[PDB]
Amino acid sequence: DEAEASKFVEEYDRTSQVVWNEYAEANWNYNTNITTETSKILLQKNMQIANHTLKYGTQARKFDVNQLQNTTIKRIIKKVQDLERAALPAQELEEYNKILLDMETTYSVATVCHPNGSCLQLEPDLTNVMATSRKYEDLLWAWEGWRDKAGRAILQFYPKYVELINQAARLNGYVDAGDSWRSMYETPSLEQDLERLFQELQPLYLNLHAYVRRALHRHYGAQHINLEGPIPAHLLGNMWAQTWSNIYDLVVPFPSAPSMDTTEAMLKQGWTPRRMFKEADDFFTSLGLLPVPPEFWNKSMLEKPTDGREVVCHASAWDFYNGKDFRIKQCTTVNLEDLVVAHHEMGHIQYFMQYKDLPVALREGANPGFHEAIGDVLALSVSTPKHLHSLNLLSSDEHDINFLMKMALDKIAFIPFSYLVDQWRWRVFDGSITKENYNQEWWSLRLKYQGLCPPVPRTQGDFDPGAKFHIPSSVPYIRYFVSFIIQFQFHEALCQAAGHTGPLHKCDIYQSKEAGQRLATAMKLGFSRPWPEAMQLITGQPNMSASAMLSYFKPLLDWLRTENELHGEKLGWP
Ligand SMILES: *[C@@H]1O[C@H](CO)[C@@H](O)[C@H](O)[C@H]1NC(C)=O
Ligand SMILES: *[C@@H]1O[C@H](CO)[C@@H](O)[C@H](O)[C@H]1NC(C)=O
Ligand SMILES: C[C@H](CS)C(=O)N1CCCC1C(=O)O
Ligand SMILES: [Cl-]
Ligand SMILES: [Cl-]
Ligand SMILES: [Zn+2]
Repeated sequence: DEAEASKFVEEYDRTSQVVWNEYAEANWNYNTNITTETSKILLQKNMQIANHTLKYGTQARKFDVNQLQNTTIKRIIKKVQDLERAALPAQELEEYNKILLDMETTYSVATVCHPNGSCLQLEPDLTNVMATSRKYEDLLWAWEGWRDKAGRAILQFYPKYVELINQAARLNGYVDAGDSWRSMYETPSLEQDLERLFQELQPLYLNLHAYVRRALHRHYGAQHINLEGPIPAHLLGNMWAQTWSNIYDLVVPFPSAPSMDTTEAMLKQGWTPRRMFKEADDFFTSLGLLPVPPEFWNKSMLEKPTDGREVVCHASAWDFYNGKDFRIKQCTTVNLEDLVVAHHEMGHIQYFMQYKDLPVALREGANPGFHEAIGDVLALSVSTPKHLHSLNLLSSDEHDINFLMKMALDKIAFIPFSYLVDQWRWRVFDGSITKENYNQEWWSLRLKYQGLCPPVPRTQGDFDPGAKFHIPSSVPYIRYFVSFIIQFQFHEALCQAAGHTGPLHKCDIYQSKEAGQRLATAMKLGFSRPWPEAMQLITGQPNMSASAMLSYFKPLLDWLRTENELHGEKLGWP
């Protein structure tokens, strides 16, 4: 039945391209114009694609993959045997698809109002408050309000969501949804591997945490910051305290060595979202990589519509499975942070284009982490003072430590948060956490890993996890933890390939063809081989490692230890 295998795969591919392209269409229309009609159509298309999935998934299961020779064929068929949600009986599938849509819409349209009538949306209103306000009470208002409006509204949907996604998981041979999600890495030692990486970054995070806590103590008062306890979750410049770069002004190591207001500069010289993406497109091409198609610039939504339209603002890259149509949907704002995000998303597009000629079943990254890392890698070089200066956005060890601190506030602070999200979800999926303890366990992990505490006590009815995009949107999060670790591994490898000598953090791979070549050969593999092969192609070795990230920040770790030591900080939070 070997010849039958090849035929089946060829047929699965042809048909899947058509149906998946059609689905992307409806999905895109809903995401870029949330309405009753677009929602209705999306739900209808869900059943259509599920029908396709069931038809081929059923046939695929009749193949004893064990008996198949061709490994590339063996691999595709094994993947098609997994029906995902399509495994759910029609009634549950319909209810499931609606739950997902209701949670997404609820999160996307949530607003926080004032007594008068001024209501703020998450993007860019609340996001801006969290990033620029230095008033304890105003930060609290936005922080609590977002959770009161978005978080609480998602709670009514989560338990049923968990029940259905787990059922689908069990119907596909997994013990639960978390199991199914983790399988995407094809790594039996995943959990222990991730745990080890997390532990390796502890010294660095705990030291960053202690330094920032001291700075907040200095700004917000001793009566509000316990130098031996967790940091209130609304003071880090970000709604989820996942990245702390926005409070750089409160923690600058050497305030005597000032740096230009990058954002002010961008706005000052008329930078626009389109300009931001163009610059990213240029960085990829400079490496010899592929430029985005003209179609990209015409169909993408690079700005928040003013049509009055309601949309899903969270940044995302789209592959329409026809090897020609690729788009980015992002409510881009003109500032450095979003400039990095633009590169992030462009990295996804580059990946799409790179493996566009493989069977659609294999048109995925080596693993989800790889897909998230590509753009961040280039953005690391983009963020260097030298590169920013070349873009006319910027104008000495002190400047060096300040830069490292700025990078750390984003990259190091994110490590514990990115680790925490799915630790929580895996436990919800496996039944360890019931709806009675959703929130309480969320905060135990928030405390355990990030050393954060809620500024206001939480109450029955609260569901803060629902206030984070990926939860109601049901998008796995561990990919971002993996990404942040491996992107430094890639940076290190690419820099060495470019001939860079000296401190890793000073490397800029701009215009390096040797660098673009390694990324290219790896991306071309798509999901055709276990990820360690792609890892090997890029770095010369096969494992995930925190060494690159540690080496990158070494100078900062040394500075932080000395600084915290002379101030007598007690690391951690008893
Ligand atoms: C928003 O979707 C509706 C369908 O409900 C459609 O009629 C309208 O034209 C769409 N708006 C834009 C700007 O495309
Ligand atoms: C395995 O099948 C795939 C898909 O048909 C084909 O591209 C590949 O060359 C085949 N490999 C071998 C060794 O036959
Ligand atoms: C934008 C991307 C997704 S394509 C996303 O959700 N990310 C990746 C960086 C961390 C992050 C997040 O929570 O915003
Ligand atoms: Cl929270
Ligand atoms: Cl993932
Ligand atoms: Zn991404």
